[PDB]
Amino acid sequence: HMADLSLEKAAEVSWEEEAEHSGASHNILVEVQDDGTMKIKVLWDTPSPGIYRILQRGLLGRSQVGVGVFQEGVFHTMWHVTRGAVLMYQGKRLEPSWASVKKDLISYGGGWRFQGSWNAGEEVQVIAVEPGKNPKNVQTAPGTFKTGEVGAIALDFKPGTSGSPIVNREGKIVGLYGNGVVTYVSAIAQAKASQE
Amino acid sequence: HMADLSLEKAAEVSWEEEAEHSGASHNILVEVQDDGTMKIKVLWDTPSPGIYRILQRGLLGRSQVGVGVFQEGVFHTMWHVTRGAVLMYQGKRLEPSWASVKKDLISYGGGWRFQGSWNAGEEVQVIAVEPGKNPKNVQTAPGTFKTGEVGAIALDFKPGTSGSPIVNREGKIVGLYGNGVVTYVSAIAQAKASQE
Ligand code: NI
Ligand code: NI
Ligand code: NI
Ligand code: NI
Ligand code: NI
Ligand code: NI
Repeated sequence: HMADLSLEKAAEVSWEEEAEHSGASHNILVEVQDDGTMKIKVLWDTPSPGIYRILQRGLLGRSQVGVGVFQEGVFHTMWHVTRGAVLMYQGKRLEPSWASVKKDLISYGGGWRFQGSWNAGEEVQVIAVEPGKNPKNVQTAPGTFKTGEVGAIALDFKPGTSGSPIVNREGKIVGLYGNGVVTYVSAIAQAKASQE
Repeated sequence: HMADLSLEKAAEVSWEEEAEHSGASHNILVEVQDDGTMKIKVLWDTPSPGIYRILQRGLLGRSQVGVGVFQEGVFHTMWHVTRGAVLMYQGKRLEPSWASVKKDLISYGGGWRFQGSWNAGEEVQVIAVEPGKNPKNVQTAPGTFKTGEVGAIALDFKPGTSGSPIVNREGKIVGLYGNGVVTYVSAIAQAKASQE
């Protein structure tokens, strides 16, 4: 006590063409033409951008309590994973900068950096970083639910995977794979990016 | 902010004879005899003892981030679930009293109350309280792992189930269903009970 959490890199962010699809249904955008054709449409001194495991030292070894993403020197994860705890990376203490309990989000080292917005009917990929597994891209079709109207995803991952990022076809992050309500769906948890 | 977590009762603690068994293997104690027979051997002003869901208010509704147990007026859960956050029960604020980051445990309202110790070769039941499911007793045979030598369990539950209690045949709690290392095993997370 304290400084019980530390980070370890696990992957880079990208959309994988030909990633595995999972889910009840697919959303497929079709282009129809009048001619009868139908078509299915320097080293920086900053933490290296990527996906990282958030790890807590336990009795059987370090267990993964969640995942997050460094982008532009800012670490983004879920509020329930750390609750504002300092994070150790390379001997350095990372202090929290911004949080939204309501969206279940938090950033360390600056304000929310993600710019992606998800659009109803598009499919996304979750870059699931499950405890003891290699990162895996899972293509899925979110539904929407009303309140902001929110994307929600019906996929089931191991405990500790929350904070894995959800990317669109451009490879931009549209949110983080959240905790769910239950018919287990997780919100696409996103905030607006920050400014001076 | 703050007081984002609240509790809701879900079950009582007991061993269920004839609960579902799950796991790779069974440990069965056999009694052999020389004669050729072989045998398979007032309302209190305190929170009501039981198993409770620990809930965080999100955008899709309240999500379950973990489970804990009131016993003798003390609430016991996992350190990673709350990290010492106040818990709301019936309008009242519950403040943390004791924690062990190393065992991943915390109690609110007093010191650790559980007296159960698990013994190599005995089977136990996890009273799994998964998000959106009814409590379920799961009988399983832990292995042991060395460091205290610790029971460890190979069962997979939904995110949010950690803190569910593990009971022996007498209905006493031998620990709480922990976070795992990964071959995903969770520690039987237990501490010695407390004194004046
Ligand atoms: Ni401290
Ligand atoms: Ni399919
Ligand atoms: Ni989680
Ligand atoms: Ni506050
Ligand atoms: Ni069996
Ligand atoms: Ni957990």
